[PDB]
Amino acid sequence: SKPQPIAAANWKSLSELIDLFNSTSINHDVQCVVASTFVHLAMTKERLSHPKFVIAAQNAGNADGLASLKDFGVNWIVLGHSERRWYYGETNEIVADKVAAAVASGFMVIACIGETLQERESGRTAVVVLTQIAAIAKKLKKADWAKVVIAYEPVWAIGTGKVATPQQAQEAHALIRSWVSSKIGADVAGELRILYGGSVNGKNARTLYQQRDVNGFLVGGASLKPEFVDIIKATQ
Repeated sequence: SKPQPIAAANWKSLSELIDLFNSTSINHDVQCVVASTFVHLAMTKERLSHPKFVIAAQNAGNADGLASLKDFGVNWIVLGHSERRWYYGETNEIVADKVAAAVASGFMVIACIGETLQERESGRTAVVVLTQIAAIAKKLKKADWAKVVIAYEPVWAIGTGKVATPQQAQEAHALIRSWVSSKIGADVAGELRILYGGSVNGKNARTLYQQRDVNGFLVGGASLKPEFVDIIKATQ
């Protein structure tokens, strides 16, 4: 069956939100995550209190970086986000290096991966995707898998208002999951969370969650809205 769902907020007034969250009742087992920017990290660190919520940093690579975050008491990290890869020019190899560094340092990690409008049109989604992951996996250990979460988000669906169809997410999630099953393990694979990210809103969410291989979400825009709750609520 499904592993624990995950609803993660990617924070690209906030306190009015944490207030909401904080006063919200989450009945089921789901792990909530609010990734924030270094600036709001302290805010969020104090204000956020819902026992079902954690905070995660963003592309905080470095040895010392890692250490302080931890020390600061930050245990989750978002790595390989399109922003990173695009504006910062991080390569799969680079992404992987960071992921492996996070993991060795105890972080829980959300490694992001996903294909462009172009790569998609050309029908190169599996190549691309398998490739991204095979870069990370190569640096991991079967054991390390216990700390990694994969976020699948088609670049063209990020903030464009263009969600994948439940079939596209499913299909992709499925291949991700199959490659892991085969290459890593079946046991690694079946315990693995593969989130969908890319234009998720409290409206489309349920339909997305329902797919066999979707384990949650990674939400930018609607995670700045009160509907983030409707979002978390769908992971049930």
